Amino acid sequence: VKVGINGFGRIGRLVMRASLEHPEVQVVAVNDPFIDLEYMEYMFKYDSTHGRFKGTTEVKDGKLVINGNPISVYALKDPAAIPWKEAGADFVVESTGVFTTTEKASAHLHGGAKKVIISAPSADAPMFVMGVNEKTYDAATMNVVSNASCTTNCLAPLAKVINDNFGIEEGLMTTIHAYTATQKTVDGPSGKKWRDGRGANQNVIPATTGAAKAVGKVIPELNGKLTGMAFRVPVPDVSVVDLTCRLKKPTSYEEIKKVVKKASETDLKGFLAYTEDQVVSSDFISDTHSSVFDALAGIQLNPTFVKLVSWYDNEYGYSHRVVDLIEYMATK
Amino acid sequence: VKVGINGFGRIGRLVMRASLEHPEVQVVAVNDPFIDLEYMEYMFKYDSTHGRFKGTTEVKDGKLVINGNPISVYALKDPAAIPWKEAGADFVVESTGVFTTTEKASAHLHGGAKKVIISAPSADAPMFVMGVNEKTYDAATMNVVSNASCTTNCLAPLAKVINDNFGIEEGLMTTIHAYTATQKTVDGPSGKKWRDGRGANQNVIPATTGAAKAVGKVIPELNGKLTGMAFRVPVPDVSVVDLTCRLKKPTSYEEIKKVVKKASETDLKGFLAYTEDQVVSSDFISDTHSSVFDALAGIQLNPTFVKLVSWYDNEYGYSHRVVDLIEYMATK
Amino acid sequence: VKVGINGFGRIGRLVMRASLEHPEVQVVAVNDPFIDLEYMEYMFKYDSTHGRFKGTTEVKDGKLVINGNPISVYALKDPAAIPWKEAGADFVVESTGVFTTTEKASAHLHGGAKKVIISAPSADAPMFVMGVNEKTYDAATMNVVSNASCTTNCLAPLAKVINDNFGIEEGLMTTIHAYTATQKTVDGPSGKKWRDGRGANQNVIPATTGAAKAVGKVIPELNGKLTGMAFRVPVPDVSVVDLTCRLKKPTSYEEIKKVVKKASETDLKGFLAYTEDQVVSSDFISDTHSSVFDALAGIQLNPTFVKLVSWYDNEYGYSHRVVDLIEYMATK
Amino acid sequence: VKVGINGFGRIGRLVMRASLEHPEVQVVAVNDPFIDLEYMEYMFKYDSTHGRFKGTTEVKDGKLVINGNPISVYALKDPAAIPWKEAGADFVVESTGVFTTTEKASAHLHGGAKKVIISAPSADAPMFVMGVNEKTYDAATMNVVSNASCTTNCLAPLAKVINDNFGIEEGLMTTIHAYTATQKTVDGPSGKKWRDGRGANQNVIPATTGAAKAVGKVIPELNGKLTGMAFRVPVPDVSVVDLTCRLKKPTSYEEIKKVVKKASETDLKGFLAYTEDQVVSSDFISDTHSSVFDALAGIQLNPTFVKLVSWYDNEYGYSHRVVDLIEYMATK
Ligand SMILES: NC(=O)c1ccc[n+]([C@@H]2O[C@H](COP(=O)([O-])OP(=O)(O)OC[C@H]3O[C@@H](n4cnc5c(N)ncnc54)[C@H](O)[C@@H]3O)[C@@H](O)[C@H]2O)c1
Ligand SMILES: NC(=O)c1ccc[n+]([C@@H]2O[C@H](COP(=O)([O-])OP(=O)(O)OC[C@H]3O[C@@H](n4cnc5c(N)ncnc54)[C@H](O)[C@@H]3O)[C@@H](O)[C@H]2O)c1
Ligand SMILES: NC(=O)c1ccc[n+]([C@@H]2O[C@H](COP(=O)([O-])OP(=O)(O)OC[C@H]3O[C@@H](n4cnc5c(N)ncnc54)[C@H](O)[C@@H]3O)[C@@H](O)[C@H]2O)c1
Ligand SMILES: NC(=O)c1ccc[n+]([C@@H]2O[C@H](COP(=O)([O-])OP(=O)(O)OC[C@H]3O[C@@H](n4cnc5c(N)ncnc54)[C@H](O)[C@@H]3O)[C@@H](O)[C@H]2O)c1
Repeated sequence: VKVGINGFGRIGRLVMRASLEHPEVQVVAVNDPFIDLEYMEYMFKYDSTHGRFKGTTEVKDGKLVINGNPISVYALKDPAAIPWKEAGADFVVESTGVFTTTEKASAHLHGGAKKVIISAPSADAPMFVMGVNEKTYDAATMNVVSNASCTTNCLAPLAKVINDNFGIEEGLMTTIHAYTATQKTVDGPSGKKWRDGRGANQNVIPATTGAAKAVGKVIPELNGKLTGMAFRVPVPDVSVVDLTCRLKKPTSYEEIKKVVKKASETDLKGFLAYTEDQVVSSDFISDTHSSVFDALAGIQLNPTFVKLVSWYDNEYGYSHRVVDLIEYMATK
Repeated sequence: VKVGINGFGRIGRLVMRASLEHPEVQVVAVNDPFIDLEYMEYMFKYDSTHGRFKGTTEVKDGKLVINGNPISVYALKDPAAIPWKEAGADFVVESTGVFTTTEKASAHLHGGAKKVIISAPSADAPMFVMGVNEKTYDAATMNVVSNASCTTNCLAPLAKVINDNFGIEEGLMTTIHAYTATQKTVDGPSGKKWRDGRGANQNVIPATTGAAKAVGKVIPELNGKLTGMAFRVPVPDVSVVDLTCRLKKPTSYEEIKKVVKKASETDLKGFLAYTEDQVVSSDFISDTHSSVFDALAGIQLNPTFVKLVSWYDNEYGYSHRVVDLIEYMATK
Repeated sequence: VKVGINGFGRIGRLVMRASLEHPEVQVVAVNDPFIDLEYMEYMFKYDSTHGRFKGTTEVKDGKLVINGNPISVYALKDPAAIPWKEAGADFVVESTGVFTTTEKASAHLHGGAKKVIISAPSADAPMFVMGVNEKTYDAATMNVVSNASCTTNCLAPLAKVINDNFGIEEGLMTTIHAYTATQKTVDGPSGKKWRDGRGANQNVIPATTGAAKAVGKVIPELNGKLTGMAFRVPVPDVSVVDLTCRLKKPTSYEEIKKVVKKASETDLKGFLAYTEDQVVSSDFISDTHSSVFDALAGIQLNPTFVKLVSWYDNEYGYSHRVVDLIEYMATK
Repeated sequence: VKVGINGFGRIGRLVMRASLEHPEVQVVAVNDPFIDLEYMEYMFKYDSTHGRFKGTTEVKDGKLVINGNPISVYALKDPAAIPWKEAGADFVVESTGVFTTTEKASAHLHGGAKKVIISAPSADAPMFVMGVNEKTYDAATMNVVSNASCTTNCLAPLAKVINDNFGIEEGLMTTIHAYTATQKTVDGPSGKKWRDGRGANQNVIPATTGAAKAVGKVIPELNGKLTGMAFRVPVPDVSVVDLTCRLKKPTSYEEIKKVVKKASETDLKGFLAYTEDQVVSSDFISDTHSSVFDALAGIQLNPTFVKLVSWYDNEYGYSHRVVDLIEYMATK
């Protein structure tokens, strides 16, 4: 299963890192017109958040060699011009942030990609969250898909379990969210979203979250019943969901823990984790899960009204999910 | 007004700063055995968060002189030993953190203080939120009172306006909270609350909030119906309350804004503010309000289930309320 | 004295703010094609580092009105097309960062600007530091000038005084420098300067400084005798120079203090300041000086070998110098 | 070689971590009266800077079990009372910060420790830097020794090499230094050093460095010829030395690189490293070296005047050096 990456950014590079833990999946090609070959090596090798790459790297014969595997590197702006088929790239991760519609992402099909995975929500491409709705993937009616957002991959598995066991009548969520590449170091222009221009390191910044719309798609039963927002805050990675909902079936906090824990050991294993330790955000740097339920941080007001808390490494967990989605799609 | 301050910490220094903008009140004495006179002047003239003092400062003949007013300074460990009476301190602000029950706070009365205001919640002393339960002050029964906490002073005025009009059935809140002096620069010991020992600048840290208990005392109609939690995040000041409640009477967000905006203009003026701009947390550094409702940031899921957002300068807003309370306590 | 601003960025906006403390200077026009009129008001009104604007602002009849003064606003990309003469703009501050050569900056002369000030070093335009070489400004031969860089405006006045009184045989400097708009929030592409792409908030980052080349231009006698570098560190503003030099004339630290202090009270007044207080970087947020000598932080190894320390608000001090340079140029 | 640790702080815990990579050394006992047994496990297991511990941990029968090795845990305030001999602890790392003199540290000898290593400079105990002066350790008349400071372990090996090959006539250094446990989250009291009280995350803070005095002890030939200072800046770990010196023997930058590189591969291997990559501070999180020379960051003004740059993980490198010093002392 041969993979191409468009945009060698935070997500692109960490998809690359994650792919090395999946023996079936092999990245064969990467495209980024703002990062030439030798610079790709540097950016892959040193990471401020996740530390130095532990394997080997080399630039050789115009190719990026990672753990002995040669990777083709391109510097093209128009994704329709990337020669994926020539490089062997069946599946393409679209992770630039700027080709999120089906029309735009479909450009990778012109270069001979079979399937495109948009590493972000889409206005029209079908969205998926591993552990929640991947069964609805139709191989041969869908070609361009989305892996939703990081917040959607945290919220959806938790929401599924709470809804399946107890029924969410209504709910609202907040993510306390790490700053990202779209934000600014000091107050600068962000013409569409004014607050997102304000210095990331100085500010708690209210913002939209992709999970607000996406959660209703990935779990149809919850559309109109569950939405939310984000505050961008000054940590470079790791985020946390704060889900407040009224329940249909009255319950206790102990039973909530029991079902979530059991899901973490069985059907959602690898996606949903469970902890009872006294954790903070830096404890999830380079965690591979989509959602880590924090038992101690939750609050139960009464039998039908609760606040649940779940951590996610917004970079690393999501990147591992992109790879799981590829492997799941390839087994058809 | 005449006021004495015990403890020249964050709240003590900024109550002193706020007192100079209130012409009713004048601080005449300060006690702290861990800050000598020249160091008190330094600590008062320079502030990393609120900037340099804009008046004049001087040390002269053993007094600290701020805009020409001499202030006597003591270095006493036992509050019973502070001679408030021999400097004319009618109202004493207890802002050390270690004299929070009425028995210990009462020690200032034994040194000629007539009324004592604890700048923190108390287990037994009556708590007050300006603009919520301030008239429940009884100038015949209560010689030591508490001004609750910053987060309480932000949540209580927003809760009152929403409850009085739309009756809050159930509600849960989060405050995204600036780190404080009780936190650590790097991972260090915090034997009672493990999460609070972890590096403040590196971490989003779940924690308890003083408003969880206090809000039920300052608004008894809301006791068993409203609680919440905090997340400590890496900003040095300014916090934001995230309140999600189900309502009794259905409404629209534009009607939510209507009642908040004109409660802002009438009975809660100076305490609850209202804005429609695209603000971020540093826009409230040195703001004087208890609670600034963020119109654009709120979310309405359905006519009876809503998420409200309100900012507060946890240092400066609370300090102006301590002084506003001294005036309200006086004046009878 | 009527001023136009090209690029409403950190420096452009703070030049605007600073101009309001100079009653002779009036900004009549601003050009930025990435910030429309209503957004200009927002970005001017709120500042994460320098706090809210204290005067009045309004958008009216397609103009930005600041303290009652209407300002014409343009959204043109090619500076040759900005109609400065129509707006009354005699002097134009070129503060976009992309028109730093004489040829490019000269475009504002079409559009009938009389003089252009490049808010950054130039490869060929003559550079100036107020208090150091402004006498060399020839108003009949130089229509495009540069105000050097922030670090050059800190280092040059100090260096002048030390060189004039003691002789710098050789010297090297470091600036511990706030991060700027050119840096990234998380590790991203910075193709020419790889270290500058690494997350600004996580990293101490070695970098070039404009003072390395510029100081030899503004003080010819020191060319080849004085250079240096920078470390970008995680504060949003305020920087500090660490100047290490061997001296020709042997001296003592007390005499160094005396000459610097005297210069701060006389010939370099307003540009070079002198303090003996126990200051830190946040104490200079919104300071107007080019260079604040820190007496206590210095070290004298022996009579001819010293380390001097000088603070600067890299945003605000430099912005005030741009305005002083305009006023100085206008008085011809 | 059996080791006891007094004070389970940053250095104590990371000495513990480092000891696990040294097969000869086994920590058998730990004392800290402010961190009980179960809390020790928590604090060891999660670390905001260095990530989760990768081995196993357990509390059993009143002992801390790390990778199957049981560790005796004590909660005693007076080091004279710790029964090291009972636990088998030959060598004791004194890492509390408060028993740094020979008289005080000698208290561990009463409990049956053979040797004490003070994890900090001492006014009178002999100081050592591995790779520089460990030959001067006399296992005949030296039971209490010091491993100097982190900055001294960075500076001394570099200085040795430059002095040995070229001669340092005179020099001054700066360390741009991570904030530490002694600093404050927000502006608080620090009565002896007023700047160290100012909020660590908001400020670049001038400070003293232990290397200023210590370097003259560990390299007698350089006493009076080399001193310096620090700026504390907002990163949680990793620091960097900026060494400016005049040389006796004229040289070129290429030859400086060649000697440092050669030293890094031979006599100073493991202590002094050499890189030519475009590194930043986060690239050295959990690096084990005392000093990593940054070839690209250096500047040569002229053949006898240079600025050299060397990184160090102030926590982890120093901790590994404490263990190397133990193993070196145990051989004898
Ligand atoms: N990092 C997160 O927290 C996170 C989590 C979930 C989803 N996402 C989503 O993943 C996507 C990538 O985000 P990121 O954080 O990696 O941003 P990033 O800035 O790190 O990566 C974007 C990369 O794409 C490249 N690029 C831009 N335009 C291009 C073009 N036309 N052709 C080829 N390459 C191009 C850039 O050089 C850059 O390297 C975004 O849509 C984002 O919303 C991010
Ligand atoms: N800081 C906030 O954001 C905030 C908000 C609301 C309420 N409060 C409450 O206000 C109180 C003070 O908080 P702060 O932030 O000013 O803390 P702080 O630690 O900055 O101030 C405490 C001061 O008290 C002094 N002190 C300690 N023991 C003393 C004693 N025995 N006698 C006299 N002085 C003594 C200390 O030296 C220090 O200067 C706490 O109870 C806190 O919970 C704080
Ligand atoms: N901020 C500092 O610390 C500092 C100090 C000294 C010098 N400078 C210099 O001042 C200049 C501006 O720096 P800044 O910090 O304000 O950066 P910035 O990114 O905040 O400002 C640049 C502004 O110019 C605008 N712009 C870009 N291209 C344009 C064009 N063709 N026409 C009109 N506007 C355009 C952008 O929209 C932006 O608002 C730079 O050259 C910088 O080197 C900055
Ligand atoms: N972190 C660094 O950058 C660094 C580098 C080199 C050296 N050091 C030095 O190492 C020493 C320890 O530093 P740290 O970073 O571990 O500080 P820390 O504050 O993290 O740890 C100190 C520990 O000692 C304990 N302690 C206090 N009093 C005690 C007593 N009477 N008995 C037993 N234990 C007691 C504390 O509870 C704490 O756990 C300091 O002297 C410091 O100067 C630190």
